[PDB]
Amino acid sequence: AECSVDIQGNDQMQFNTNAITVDKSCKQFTVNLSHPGNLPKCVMGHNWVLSTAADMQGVVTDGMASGLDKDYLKPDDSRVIAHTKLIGSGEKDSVTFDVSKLKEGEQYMFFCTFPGHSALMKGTLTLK
Amino acid sequence: AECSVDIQGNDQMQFNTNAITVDKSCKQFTVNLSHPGNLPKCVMGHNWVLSTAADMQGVVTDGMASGLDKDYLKPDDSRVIAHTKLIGSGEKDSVTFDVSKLKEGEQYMFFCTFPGHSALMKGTLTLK
Amino acid sequence: AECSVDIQGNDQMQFNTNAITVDKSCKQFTVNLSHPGNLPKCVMGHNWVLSTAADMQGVVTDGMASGLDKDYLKPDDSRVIAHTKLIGSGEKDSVTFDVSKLKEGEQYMFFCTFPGHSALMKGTLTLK
Amino acid sequence: AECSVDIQGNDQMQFNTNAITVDKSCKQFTVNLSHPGNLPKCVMGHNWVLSTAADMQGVVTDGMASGLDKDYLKPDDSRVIAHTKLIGSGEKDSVTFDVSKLKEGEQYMFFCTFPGHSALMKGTLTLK
Ligand SMILES: [Cu+2]
Ligand SMILES: [Cu+2]
Ligand SMILES: [Cu+2]
Ligand SMILES: [Cu+2]
Repeated sequence: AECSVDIQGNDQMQFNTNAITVDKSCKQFTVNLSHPGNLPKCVMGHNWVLSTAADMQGVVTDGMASGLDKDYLKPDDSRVIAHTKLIGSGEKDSVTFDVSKLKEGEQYMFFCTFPGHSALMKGTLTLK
Repeated sequence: AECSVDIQGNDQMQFNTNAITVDKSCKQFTVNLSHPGNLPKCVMGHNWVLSTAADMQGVVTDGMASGLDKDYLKPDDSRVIAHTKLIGSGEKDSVTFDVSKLKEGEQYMFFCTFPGHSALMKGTLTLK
Repeated sequence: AECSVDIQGNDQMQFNTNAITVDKSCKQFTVNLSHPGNLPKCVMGHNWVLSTAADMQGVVTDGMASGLDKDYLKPDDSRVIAHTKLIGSGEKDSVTFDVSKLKEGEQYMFFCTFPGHSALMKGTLTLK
Repeated sequence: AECSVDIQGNDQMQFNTNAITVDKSCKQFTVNLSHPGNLPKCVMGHNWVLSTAADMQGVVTDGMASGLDKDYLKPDDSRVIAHTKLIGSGEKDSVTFDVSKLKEGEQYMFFCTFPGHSALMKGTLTLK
């Protein structure tokens, strides 16, 4: 729609898209994450995390150490522009953030920080 | 069978077993690893690494640093009692080691050193 | 010891005992549950739930419906005399209850409410 | 624009142009590489490497041996005038170099050092 996107994470460890475009006219953007799979949060938990291409590796590495309890995210990680919680099969979650936090020109990557998933579950977010 | 076990690592990031039992009457034990998945060594490559429960973390951390070229294994890591190579979809590999290297009473863990997989891909190997 | 018992739930879906005896002289009894397995709460979680033999089936069925979030227990289930929480690999939990709640002569059963586990995970708790 | 060019490498293993013209009036030149594909750095990763036509074969052959960890480029290869990183699907990267390094009259070749890609991924860079 406008200023919002519907994204899914399945048991095949994939997002149903790898490119999100945020319209500059939007004050804020909304990401709706859903898990149409069957596997529970331990095995196939997904979340949606946004940050600069430069910070991904960092977030992913620290998230893994945080553990399942912390939704595989370092508490109050400054590198994380926005994020949903870790959801499992059948669950759902959404997050809205201020388009202002994004700065035209830079590279933005979204991905799941569940151990091993960033390998396949990642994509670019562009501010056009 | 006797003195050998068949183990699999799939695209869902899991081993098809988490407990292996090595009979003391065996002079050597063989582990046959196979990858019935579809994803390439890249994203979902697996391996089977054996070590003491105490050394797991150490091995996992250093392997990650060694990189995909090194099969996510520190070259000549003394803590590794035995290991297969990193295999991808459709591939296969095996490794035989001398049961003597195992000392009854201690704790042994087997796991995959591919970045993130240890979270779920790991089990206990016991000498009975 | 006296007025306390140490019980375990492993990955093989089994308790390390199927009979518990509560001495009448005890004012209260304590159960210490521990999970020596490797599998996470999703797949191989366990809890220790006590009730009359007659209510077990009822508790198990409703517990299943309550879902993982509720520790596979119907909230405020009156048929439940005592219970630990659902624990996964490496975790631990304990519960102490008043021996008074038990009434000599009746039949008591303890079991795990995680889906499918009550088939093997259950035992009798006697007041001698 | 002026003193910069936008180039692409897709999943079909091709550059969106095989000729780049650098204006001598430029002090330095900028190449912006983007990967509009879907395949990961792993299978369809690309990079932009500049060198004399005479050196290409050498760079490609050694870059291949360096491995994926090295971005398929021998470390500190003197034959490489300039280069971007090895990028995957959705990623992006740029490299700026001093036009001075180029010497009018000689032949310059750009290409991707990913195993096999040089067959189709290469072009000429002229200093006019
Ligand atoms: Cu995920
Ligand atoms: Cu693996
Ligand atoms: Cu259980
Ligand atoms: Cu290429």
